[PDB]
Amino acid sequence: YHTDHMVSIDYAEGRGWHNARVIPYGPIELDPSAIVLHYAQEVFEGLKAYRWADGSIVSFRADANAARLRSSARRLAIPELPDAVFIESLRQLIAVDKAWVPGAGGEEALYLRPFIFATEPGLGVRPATQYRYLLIASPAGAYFKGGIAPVSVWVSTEYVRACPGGTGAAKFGGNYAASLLAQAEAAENGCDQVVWLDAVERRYIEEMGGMNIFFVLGSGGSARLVTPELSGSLLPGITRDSLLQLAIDAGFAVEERRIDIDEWQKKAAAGEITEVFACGTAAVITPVARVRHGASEFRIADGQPGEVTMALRDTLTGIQRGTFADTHGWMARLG
Amino acid sequence: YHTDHMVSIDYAEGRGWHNARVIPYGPIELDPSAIVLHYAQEVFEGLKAYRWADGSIVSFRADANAARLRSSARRLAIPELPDAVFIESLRQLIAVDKAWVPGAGGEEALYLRPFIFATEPGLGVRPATQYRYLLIASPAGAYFKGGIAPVSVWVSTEYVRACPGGTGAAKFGGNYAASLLAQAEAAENGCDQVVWLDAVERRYIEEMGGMNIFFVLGSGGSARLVTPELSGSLLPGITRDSLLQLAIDAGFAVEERRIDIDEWQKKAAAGEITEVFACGTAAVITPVARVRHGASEFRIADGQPGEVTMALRDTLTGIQRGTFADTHGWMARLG
Ligand SMILES: Cc1ncc(COP(=O)(O)O)c(CN)c1O
Ligand SMILES: Cc1ncc(COP(=O)(O)O)c(CN)c1O
Repeated sequence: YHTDHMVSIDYAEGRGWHNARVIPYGPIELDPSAIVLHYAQEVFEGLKAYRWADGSIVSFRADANAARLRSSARRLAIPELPDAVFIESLRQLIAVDKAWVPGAGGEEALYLRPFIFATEPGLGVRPATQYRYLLIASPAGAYFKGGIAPVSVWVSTEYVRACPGGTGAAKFGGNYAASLLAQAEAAENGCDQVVWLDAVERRYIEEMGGMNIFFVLGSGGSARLVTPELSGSLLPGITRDSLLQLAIDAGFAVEERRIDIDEWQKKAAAGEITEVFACGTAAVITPVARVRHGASEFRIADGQPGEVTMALRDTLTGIQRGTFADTHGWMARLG
Repeated sequence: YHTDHMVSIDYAEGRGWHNARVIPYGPIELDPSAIVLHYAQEVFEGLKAYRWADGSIVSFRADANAARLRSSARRLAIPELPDAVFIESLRQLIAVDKAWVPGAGGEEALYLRPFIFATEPGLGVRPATQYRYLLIASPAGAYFKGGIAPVSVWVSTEYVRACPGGTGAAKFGGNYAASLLAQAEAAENGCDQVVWLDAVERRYIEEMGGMNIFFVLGSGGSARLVTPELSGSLLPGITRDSLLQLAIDAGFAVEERRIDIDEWQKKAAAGEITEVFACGTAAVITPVARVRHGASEFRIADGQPGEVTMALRDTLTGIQRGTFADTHGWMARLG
């Protein structure tokens, strides 16, 4: 379900990033020895364009995505795409394909996929000197259920997604490749998603396969938010950073610290952990109802979406839809 | 430097691996949303075709490569290419491109690159249901120096290539992507290669960026071989397994165990480690002369190729060239 067009930009070592153009969406060509096809030298991003009540098309923290694509590129030995070029590509695609952006203002938006891959031929294991950047778009958010249906999660004990010193803080295809097998063991146990544990001690909660994770401890004015601190092997999600800000705004104490599977299980059983949710671009916030850790399955509270979870989701979606004021300057005009 | 042709085989879920064909080497097409370009779902192999004095074209342990491509595929949630299909692809390419196989019998051979990548379009993070296998060839081994010029190695202390529970025992593009940055820090220190350390304790020797590593302890009839045991995060190299066999054949004691950087440095200084070499398909055996670990640089013996190193290399290359008998049935006719 792609849109009509795509943006293409080439990299060559003498020229840097050049030949930026908008062209029809269609097949691309690679030499059989193109580095991406052998040594996976690639990085990507994910963000949305939203249609507002007034007809404008907006982005949410697109500057953060621009900068994160550069951070990912750096870790993967890929020449950085300048932020201004990243942002301009978004505007260029929206200019031609804006009719594809869904109506205001519910769960529906246009998902934008900026991505870079090594195109240089040659089987030597080294950073490429030729790359391509593409920007493609896909409508998203239909049949969402208000984004509020709780999920069950499988704790991966046999597989490890990334490790300290590795590529887990980069949005890099290889992290996702590594996760595919565990994702199947999750389904076989009837689970919707996988929670990943740290590589060194195999205990500390990292993130889900495509989302960060938050815990709510206590309730009322006493309610606290805790999320795994940036370990160097989990993704610094933009939704995650936004929700830390909104929690501060709302007067909740927040903690970025290490939290292990034992604490989670123990504190959920004792009722100290009152809610758990996952967060990310696509779903915004997804409540977590139940957890399978080895043989044992445990429920979070009554398995229903939590009050803090749903309050934070209301606020963030409202800002993104232009129905709440944008205190932090997250929203920008794309078209 | 590719040859004239390539073998192509497609995978589709209803059909399995099908439409095997030999076609000219040339650009291939992918949908912009092809899974390989986003989530790096790919695995590969590397082996050689050798021309013998009698005009025959042979492979060395190609059955092991066939089986390893399946092991890698399994870990990456890719449908296995049957061994018979793998082997037949080699014969099919050699049938048309045998003129490309260099002369007998020195360092020169034809490098074969079998590889699989996910082609299914769609941005969902899941295993593809459509793949392509390609087999391409490149002449190799010219200007080798007899393969005996010693290298210097940089011990990666800041970067980690793979970890337990991960993809390090699979020949998977993402492992190589992860290693690119450290490879640059190596050059900046004037080093030829990188030695990788274990993810959990950051001490145990794993392998080089494209080769396994052996240590020779003692000399004469007393000489011992030690190599890192299969940790689950280093590649079970076929050259490595072959050299364990040849050492047994030659009457050397061999150890597959854990060995850390401290032991290496200490025992090399004390003269207990008399030789170090790296091994792999391309170079066979490469002597290691010097090691940079942080600020410190240390030499292995007199920095010259060791006697065990060169004896093992003589034997293995001889078998591969048909000048020594093939006790273990490693050699097979390709053409
Ligand atoms: C592994 C991983 N973790 C977390 C996230 C959440 O990131 P963000 O909030 O920026 O969408 C994503 C989605 N990019 C992800 O793929
Ligand atoms: C990371 C790594 N380790 C070791 C090896 C050696 O493997 P082999 O002997 O099978 O060539 C290779 C080359 N495949 C490699 O890429």
